[PDB]
Amino acid sequence: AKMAFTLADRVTEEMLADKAALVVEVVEENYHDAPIVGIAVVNEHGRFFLRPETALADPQFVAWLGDETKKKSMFDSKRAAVALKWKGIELCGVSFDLLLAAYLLDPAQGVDDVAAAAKMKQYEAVRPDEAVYGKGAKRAVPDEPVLAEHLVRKAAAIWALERPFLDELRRNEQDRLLVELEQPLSSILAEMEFAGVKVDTKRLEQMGEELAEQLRTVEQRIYELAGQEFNINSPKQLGVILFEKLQLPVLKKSKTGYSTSADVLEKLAPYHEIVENILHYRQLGKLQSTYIEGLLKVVRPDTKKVHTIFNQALTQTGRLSSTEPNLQNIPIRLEEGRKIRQAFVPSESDWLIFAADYSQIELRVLAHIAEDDNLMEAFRRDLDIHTKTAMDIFQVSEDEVTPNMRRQAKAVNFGIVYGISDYGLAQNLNISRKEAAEFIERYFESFPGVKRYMENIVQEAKQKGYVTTLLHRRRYLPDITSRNFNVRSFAERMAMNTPIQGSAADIIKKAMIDLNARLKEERLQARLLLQVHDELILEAPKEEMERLCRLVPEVMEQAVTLRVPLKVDYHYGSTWYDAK
DNA sequence: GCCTGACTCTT
DNA sequence: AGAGTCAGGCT
Ligand SMILES: [Mg+2]
Repeated sequence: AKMAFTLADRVTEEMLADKAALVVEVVEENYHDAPIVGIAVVNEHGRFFLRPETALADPQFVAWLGDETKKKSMFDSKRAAVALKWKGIELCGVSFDLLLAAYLLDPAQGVDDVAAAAKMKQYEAVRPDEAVYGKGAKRAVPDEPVLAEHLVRKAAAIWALERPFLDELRRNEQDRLLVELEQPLSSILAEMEFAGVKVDTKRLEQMGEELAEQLRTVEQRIYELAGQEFNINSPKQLGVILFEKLQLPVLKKSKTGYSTSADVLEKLAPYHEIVENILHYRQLGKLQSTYIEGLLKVVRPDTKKVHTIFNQALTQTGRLSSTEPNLQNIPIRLEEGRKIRQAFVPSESDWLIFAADYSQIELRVLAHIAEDDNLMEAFRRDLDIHTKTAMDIFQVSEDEVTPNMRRQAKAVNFGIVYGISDYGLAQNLNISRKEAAEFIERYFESFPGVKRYMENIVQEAKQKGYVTTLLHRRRYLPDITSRNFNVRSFAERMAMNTPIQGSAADIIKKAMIDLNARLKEERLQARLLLQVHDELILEAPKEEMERLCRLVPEVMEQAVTLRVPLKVDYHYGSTWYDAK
């Protein structure tokens, strides 16, 4: 049952064909500066396993890796590329990435190893990585014969599966999406991760000192007001103090017991002085543990940088996610929190952070796809979209829009951009399900084109089995036909939301590719550091700011041509915080 | 150790 | 929705 291969102790020319499946195995979850445990090559001449100390010290092998005209098929090529970048080796000529191919074919499969991709085409001659490496504490690299066979089987699966994946992509009109968008983006992301983002650890540490002291003050005040010490961070213990000792009313239960969420506690504040102090404690503790301690833990002491990993094959919308650290949820809303962004600084002296963000990209996409005359007109006039929505829903003039009217309109706009239920909108606005339904109804009378689009997109999802984005990304929605109402409704909302959010993701990904090309053409030293859904963050010499002010917004604005303009705001400063 | 549930940040 | 932290109950 053992697949034939050559366990090479030296590199030979027949290993360096100009078309090959390549496995460069990094087993550590976080691949930054991580070991490469083994290498496998499959090509028309046979199957080969190479030890990394052998292969990666071979000038011919390394040149082969770096020759763009020697084509390679891989799985998760960014992992390999980055691990190699840390060893000073460049990987080029990756013409097919099976991870990204499987992701585009069906993002809900959750394909995370070669075995899971292979299964989609009834190929099972490869083991899941979890079966070979083990799980958790038991995770280990096996002995060489077991390792070697695994890597060769992965490589053989890649070799076999390229053709059928490419054929289905083509049938779906997704072949360009793979080859011209996701794969090129993967190289750009690899560069971004490798560059990293410099952190002023001293400033974070001082902030942590300050928080630590404010926490101790509040924590003591909590115990005074409770008349005893307890674990504030245990919703169980807190529940007993609040709802039993202090007899506060129970406005919401959870599966386990009593809810202690911020929104419940906010309704309880008038009853007892402990509640505000709990909320304050939760806010500070969140900052301290998730953003000060959580960032400090993942700063590389060697670089003084954080090197995130972007997961390009996770979301069902096509958005990127970010880990270790997650840089897509750094506080912005509250000033105390926002100050965390002061710790993200340029990696060189006399460089600055430059940030550019799309203004209402999701609603502008909606205008374009729905062709709603009112929404299209609003963006053609570059109106404040929330004020304009308030004017229409409440049928008032601009100077009759009150702050609460605007807040409520904005909540409706948010519910559209994120596909939330009427229940969700109700929770968000602290109103009844019924009143939420009336708001939504008023919206559709002002934007009948959006209503029509919603109805049409759901019918299309029902007919075809899936919805698509501008750039041909697909999401299958088998629950759209369910008889469970909550199940069906969620799927209908995903039918509505996905073309919106997915198309925005498509646009920014194209912008990133276009921007990388232009930065090179223009000979700038500016580099992309991060993407945060609708914004791009770069660092550059201070001497490049004026050029980037013109360059970056134009590249982002012209990424696609919609029925409405795209608009990009930008800022720069000495820290990410100041780039506001 | 491993797993789940509660909670919270941004988008 | 996605990532992360903490507790608490599992083995
Ligand atoms: Mg924005």
